[PDB]
Amino acid sequence: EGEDLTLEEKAEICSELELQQKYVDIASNIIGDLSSLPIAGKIAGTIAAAAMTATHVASGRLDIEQTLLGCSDLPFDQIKEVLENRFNEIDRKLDSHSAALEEITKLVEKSISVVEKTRKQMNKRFDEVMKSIQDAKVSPIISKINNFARYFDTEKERIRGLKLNDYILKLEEPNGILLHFKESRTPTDDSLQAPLFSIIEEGYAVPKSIDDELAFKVLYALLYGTQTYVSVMFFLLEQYSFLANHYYEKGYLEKYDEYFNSLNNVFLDFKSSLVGTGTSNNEGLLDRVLQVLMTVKNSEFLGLEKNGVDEMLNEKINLFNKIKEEIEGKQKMTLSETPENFAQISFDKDITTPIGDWRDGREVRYAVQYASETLFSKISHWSDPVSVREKACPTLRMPVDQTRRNVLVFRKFDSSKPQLVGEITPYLSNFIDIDRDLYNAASNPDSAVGFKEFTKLNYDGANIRATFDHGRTVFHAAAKSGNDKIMFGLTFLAKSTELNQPDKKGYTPIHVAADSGNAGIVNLLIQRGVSINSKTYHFLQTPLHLAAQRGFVTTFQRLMESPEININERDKDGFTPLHYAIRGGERILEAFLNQISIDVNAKSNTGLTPFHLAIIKNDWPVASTLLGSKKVDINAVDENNITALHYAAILGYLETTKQLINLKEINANVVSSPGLLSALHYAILYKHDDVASFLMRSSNVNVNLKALGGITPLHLAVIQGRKQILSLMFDIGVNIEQKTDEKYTPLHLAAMSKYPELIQILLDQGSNFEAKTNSGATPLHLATFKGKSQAALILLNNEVNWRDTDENGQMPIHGAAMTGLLDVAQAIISIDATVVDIEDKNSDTPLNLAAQNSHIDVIKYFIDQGADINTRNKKGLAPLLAFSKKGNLDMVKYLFDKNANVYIADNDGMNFFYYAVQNGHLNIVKYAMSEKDKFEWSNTDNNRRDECPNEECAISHFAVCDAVQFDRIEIVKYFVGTLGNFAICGPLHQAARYGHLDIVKYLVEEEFLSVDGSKTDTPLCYASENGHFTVVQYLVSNGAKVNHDCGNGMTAIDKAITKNHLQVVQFLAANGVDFRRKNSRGTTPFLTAVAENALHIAEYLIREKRQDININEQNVDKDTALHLAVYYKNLQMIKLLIKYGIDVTIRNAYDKTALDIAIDAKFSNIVEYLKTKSG
Repeated sequence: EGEDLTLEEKAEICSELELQQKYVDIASNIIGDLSSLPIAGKIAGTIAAAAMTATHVASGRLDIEQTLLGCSDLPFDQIKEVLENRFNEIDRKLDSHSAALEEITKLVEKSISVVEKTRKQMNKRFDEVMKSIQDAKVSPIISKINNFARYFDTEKERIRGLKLNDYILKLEEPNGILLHFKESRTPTDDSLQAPLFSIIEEGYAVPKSIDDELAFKVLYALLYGTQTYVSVMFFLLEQYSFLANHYYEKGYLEKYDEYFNSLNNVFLDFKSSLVGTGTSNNEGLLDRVLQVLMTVKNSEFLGLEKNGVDEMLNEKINLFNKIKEEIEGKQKMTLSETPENFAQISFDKDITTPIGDWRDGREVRYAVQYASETLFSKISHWSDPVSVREKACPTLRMPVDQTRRNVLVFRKFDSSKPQLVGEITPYLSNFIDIDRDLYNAASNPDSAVGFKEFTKLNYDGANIRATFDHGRTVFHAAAKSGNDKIMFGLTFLAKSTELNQPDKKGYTPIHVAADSGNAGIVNLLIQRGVSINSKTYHFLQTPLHLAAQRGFVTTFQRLMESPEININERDKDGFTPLHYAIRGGERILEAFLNQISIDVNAKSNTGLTPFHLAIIKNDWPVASTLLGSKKVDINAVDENNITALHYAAILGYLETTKQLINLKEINANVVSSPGLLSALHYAILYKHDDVASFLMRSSNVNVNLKALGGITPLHLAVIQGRKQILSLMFDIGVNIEQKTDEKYTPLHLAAMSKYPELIQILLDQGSNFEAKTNSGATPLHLATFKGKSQAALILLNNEVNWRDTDENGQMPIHGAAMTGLLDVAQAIISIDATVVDIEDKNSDTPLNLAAQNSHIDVIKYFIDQGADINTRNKKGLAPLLAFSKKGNLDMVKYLFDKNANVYIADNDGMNFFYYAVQNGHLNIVKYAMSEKDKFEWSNTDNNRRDECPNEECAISHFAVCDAVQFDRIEIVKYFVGTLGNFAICGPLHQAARYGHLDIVKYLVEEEFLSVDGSKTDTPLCYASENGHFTVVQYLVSNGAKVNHDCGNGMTAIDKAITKNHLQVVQFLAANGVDFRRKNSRGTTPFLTAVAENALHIAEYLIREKRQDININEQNVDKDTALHLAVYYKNLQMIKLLIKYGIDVTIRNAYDKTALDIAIDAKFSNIVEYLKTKSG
């Protein structure tokens, strides 16, 4: 068979928990295909998205082998947790919106992507590097580096999936991960910077020895440490930027300032650590490792000559240069400039101060900042406290900005949270703080006080068109607070453009009014006639969506007097307000169903209906309300034909399944699109025994439904080890002998399942244990093929026959050879000893079959019995011969001590020496020295007599040229050094024919073998036959004989002509080989090319060399190049010779001119061309 196979390895691969996460990983790849997971997870919880992913993966054809090996089963909570992590990551990377984080994230991702990918690729290589270090002097350095890397990536994995609040709490904690990352240490006193500097200081990475393997490992560890240090730098940078912008958007100025300072400090320190402050003292480590790599690259004797070493060091140099250029490109991260605060403050407006935050006994502080849209600015230090007595609104005099930038102003009262109060232009001085007070007045929970404050501030010239909180205006503030009088006054004497102005997130005043459930102002807004079908910029919701989500009934009732309202407005994922009303509850579902124009059976992009979401949510009252509505399609399906009852079955909800079954119009026989799977199939597939048992006892449920591949619920129960399901189905009376399309019996699946204990229960019921598989196999016959030895013993004790025939001639005795189940063989031979040497259709024996699978523990057992040692197959494989290819030197000595035949030849003709030579195993040829007594070096083989050119020939000398055949340097050098009889096969000449540059490179210098050779054949003569470019160029330089021609007048230049080697002719013409020297036959090589009728040669050969070779040469035939083109019917070259100016007036002895050749031989087409040219 094939030595490389993963079918046996698929047992642990499928059952591997890491590959179970790969099943999660492909499930994690589903969120890329379908984007409806998040919003749906907002409606019915995270229980919906994982269910959709599971149904999508399980909707297709069920594979027998994959389901059998066990990784068709996966706990649902494991998928749910990964969806939690992904949703949390997406939400974290979405709430923080700012151009500053946009630029910082773009920079960090384009900086890290490649180094992160290569570090992930080389993680396992470094892991195997860890165990390869044995020296005590260097071991601590690699230990520290590995410990730091493990801490770093474990911490990243732990921190990646947490929620935003948990993210903030974990990042903001005493002795946290960031604190350990700043100075690059760990709680278990592990650091890498000091070892990284120490290893460079002494330089153990230099390859002092010819190999110096430990030096290469140390250099690899140094590279790993450098990449990890860059990665932790960028992780710290991005985390600090995220924290800073989060706390700036929240409104905490002090914490944003401290994170700003920390980010600047860490950036400066890491930059000084990598590139150095002018690299005067080589503080930076990037240039140090760069110079170390340059030195080791320039070193030649120290190098190991390996081709991959050059490529990997080139990649490292390129990557380090790119990252160094990226780091040195920027000289600052944030804007550290500080503005100038107010120069004078007064209280000019006559406003008594029981208003707003202005109270007697309070103090006020002010601060200024540069308004930057691309970088992070810094807030000025807070000014001196100003007491508040009898005056509320102050006036600030601002000096003209030097840089002429707009300045943001912040105000703080006592220890309260700072608030942004406005913006000041470079050319305006008198700034009045009265605009934000109106905004706060409109947000007052009290109505009378808020209205009075609003009127008082508006009477003194307060701007009502100022945005304060991400685009929110006074209209939004009145909408959120619900002030009826303020909203009425704002709507009156106003313009429609203010009432429909969205904020930075797309929320309009009607959106805010509906979100907060303020129906009294929604009525006024509708009466004024504002736009209602507006949508949020990102998530695309209307006020109806928000009202349904929050469950406000009066808001909806006041929203339904709008003539323009549209109930069936959709969203980004196509969900309707009725879909959102499931979270609202019965009080809002009844309000929706009361409306005439409700579309109860609306479908989303995936095809989900409100009934589907209600069933998935496991909330029965909403489903009962929907059933109370008379327009519900119970059997509605989705894009994959998944019914709500299928969802209930696959999520294992017993109560909802019972309630759905009791429905009169329910249909339990609906199936999927590509799988034809019913809900019962899903129940047994996910091993929810209670719901499956309830379904199988239902009258309207068919347990005999059939799907793709001939799959019935009985087969699933048998293969997945559901004992209670099997017992219940036995009680019901399900047919036992049901067969699939490929007709696997249930007993076969029981014998192939991971729970063998089932099969005996089947034996209780009675099954055709002698039934043949579609491939002519019995349960005992095919059991050993998979390799479950433990399940085979219990079947053998039932007195099952040990003699059988199939199309392949295999039996359990044969099947044990491939897997090496010695425990099965511990009883087979004991019962019957007449099986050790037998034959089948393909002429194989267990000795042969076990040999090619390399089972040492089983192969040695058969020699004790006395099996045939020289058995053969149609391919000629033998137990001794197959092991030569593998090269397992450990046990080959066990076979030679059983006085076997000296060699065995296949149909092609070979012995165990050659496959060692063919595959280049140096161990085997060394061992042959100890059997010079057993094996004769001068033995001659007659099987391959025809191959050797003359008489009969020895086996030994072909091994030299066969080593040359696959350019095995190790084998050929042993023959030259240790044997003086290596020149009989002529390695130099054969290597040139087969074009092995390495062999001819090695043999020339130290051996000083003659280039010409001791025979008429020369390496150049044979090299030109096969047209190999590399061999010719090296053999030219040292000097060689090229002018003299080989036998039968077949020279080197003509050899490339016949085979049409364009590249070979290019170089051979540079040497200026004499083309005038005629061959043995008498035809010049220039004329010989036309004899072969080479059309392509005239393009290049003629133009370059013309002075040495005249165009009027003749052969013994005495016909020019035009005559040959006449005979071969090729007009392309006929028109080329005349253009080049050849002579055609010379006549041979045939006394027939060129025109007469085309006339006497009846070539009418070419007569015209020659006549016109001739005068």
